[PDB]
Amino acid sequence: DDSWRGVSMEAIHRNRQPFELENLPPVTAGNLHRVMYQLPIRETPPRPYKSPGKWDSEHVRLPCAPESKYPRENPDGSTTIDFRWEMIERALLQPIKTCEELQAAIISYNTTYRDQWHFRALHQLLDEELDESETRVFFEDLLPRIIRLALRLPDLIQSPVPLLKHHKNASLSLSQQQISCLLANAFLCTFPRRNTLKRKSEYSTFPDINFNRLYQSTGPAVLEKLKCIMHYFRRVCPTERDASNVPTGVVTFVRRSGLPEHLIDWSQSAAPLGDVPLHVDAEGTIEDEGIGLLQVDFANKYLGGGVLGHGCVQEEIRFVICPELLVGKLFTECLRPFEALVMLGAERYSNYTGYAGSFEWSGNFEDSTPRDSSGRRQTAIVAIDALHFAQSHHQYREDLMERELNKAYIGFVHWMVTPPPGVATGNWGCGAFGGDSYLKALLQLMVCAQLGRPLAYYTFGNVEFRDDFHEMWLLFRNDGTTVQQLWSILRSYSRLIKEKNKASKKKLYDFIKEELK
Ligand SMILES: [Cl-]
Ligand SMILES: [Cl-]
Repeated sequence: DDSWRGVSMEAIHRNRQPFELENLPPVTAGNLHRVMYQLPIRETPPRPYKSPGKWDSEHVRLPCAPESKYPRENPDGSTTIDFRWEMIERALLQPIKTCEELQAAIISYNTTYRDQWHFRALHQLLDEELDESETRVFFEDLLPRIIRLALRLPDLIQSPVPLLKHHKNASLSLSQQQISCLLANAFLCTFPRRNTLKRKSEYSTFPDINFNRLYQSTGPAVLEKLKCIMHYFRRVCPTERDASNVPTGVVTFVRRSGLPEHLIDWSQSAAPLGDVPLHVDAEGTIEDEGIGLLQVDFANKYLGGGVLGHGCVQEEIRFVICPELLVGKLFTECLRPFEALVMLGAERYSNYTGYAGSFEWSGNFEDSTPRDSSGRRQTAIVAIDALHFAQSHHQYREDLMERELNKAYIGFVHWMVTPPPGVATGNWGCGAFGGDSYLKALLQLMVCAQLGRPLAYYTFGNVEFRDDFHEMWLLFRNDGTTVQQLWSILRSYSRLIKEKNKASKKKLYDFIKEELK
């Protein structure tokens, strides 16, 4: 009569309370860890760290930077070159009473995009979705708050914000407050040099950050993501009265970049697959039931995927109910094959129903997840990007099974002295992305086996698959099957499929009871 099979949740936690095992070391400022606030944290919210600003190829181009210049065409037809931040202030402190004036204000410092940008999702939310009185509240209450917060960027960010590039193991930690400010800037499309669509541009290996592409999109899932974002700002912006609602803590972003040294040779892993404490659940979610665990983000190589766009599946949804993740887009270069991004601290602000086109904001969430010693909520998320397959069969290539093993490997490494909590994951890169649920569950088990991590796997309503995966773990447990041995069998399946879901699991049966004599 239970939703789950395999080992129990208490067991995934080693019969120790959730949150006793940590997923990241404490924040310390170092050569490889930049921290945007003063350590140790005395006052809350954390006090900003002060150092000389940077306008260069190694750091975020901040909208408030004195180096940021902009041409303005004037009434009289002439050019004035001015400081773009000063133009931004002037635009955003004019009164703004309608959606057309908001767009015109934003365009006034983005004039290149005058006839390319149209904020149709914002027009749809404010002119068609909301009643006259909720729209008046957006322009009299919320938008003024977002502007005031955006304009405090030079007060809240007083040190350079580094980019987390390719092939560099590095961490960045910011206050939730600092992130709210950066995001208010993105909402108002203020980030310089991050708008061009030209193919071989400065930041073309970085995700989008200005919210314009969200505003350009259509359909109800998009309006619902806007509602999540509106709500985030209502939660985290100071009210006219007081700033007591402003979030108190910290978020840490860690780029994991594996060296060739770190690559596992999978045909040498002597790790027994059945020794993995496996908990497979057909109800529940990673974000709810996976507390204390390393929760997986079924990521795009560009962090956040199409969250600022039409995207509304597992990654995008997590980035709008926990919007502080969005700031990763500002500074995180796209993930190479042996890289991952760990995100610890992101507060949840919203509840939701549905998935893809049915996705809806369904109310306020008051996150009471306890904070670590560093002031981070103990919500640890790893972004690992699966491959997409137009052709299902391609994924059975040995090279692309190994690519996925190694992607999940770099995501799931621990590299701490204390022992690792379990991973909370599910159907990674499956459904419409082409991944085989059955294969991807095994790859994830192989990785967890090898690293000595429990695995809580969520099948999101699929009892059938819960059982086939549980059953295969039992078969490995009392056959004492090993990683290198399942790898061997999996390589066999590679060469069989090159001649031509439920079939991957039938052939292991076969290549496994042939051993049983
Ligand atoms: Cl001006
Ligand atoms: Cl610009």
